[PDB]
Amino acid sequence: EVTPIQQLFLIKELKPGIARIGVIWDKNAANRDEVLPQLQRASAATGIKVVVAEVASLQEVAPQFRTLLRDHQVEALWVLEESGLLGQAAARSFLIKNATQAGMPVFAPSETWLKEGACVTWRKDAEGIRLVVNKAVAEAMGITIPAKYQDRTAFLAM
Repeated sequence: EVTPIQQLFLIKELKPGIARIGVIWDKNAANRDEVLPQLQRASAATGIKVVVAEVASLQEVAPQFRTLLRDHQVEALWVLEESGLLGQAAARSFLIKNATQAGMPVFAPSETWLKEGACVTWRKDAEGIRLVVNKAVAEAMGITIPAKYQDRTAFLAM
């Protein structure tokens, strides 16, 4: 497990120039009292503003996504876990498509997301962080890989 702060430092290098990022958060997910504060500490540390929109049901995903875009001009979408709503095909399909159509890469918690068009995910192993990337979408979006991961980046077989 890669910490939220570590994720956002990765994001800072992966998407050059990013200033504002949007999170869609499942109101039924565990660890809210841990994670949501960590996101605002990570915002301050990284220089990237993090705006969180919370959803409880699939019906709320579209309206809350539109809010992130309208009220905030976020530059990327970041999803931290997928235990409930964010592990459903309908939510992934909506969020990926809508983010891409707005020019926003999607930073996701699993390869499942990459298969459907998200750009980057990560894992932590005994040698530290490694990256998994959707090659086609990452190339089109202009994603950059930090040099230290040059040998620690896999492209997902589609």
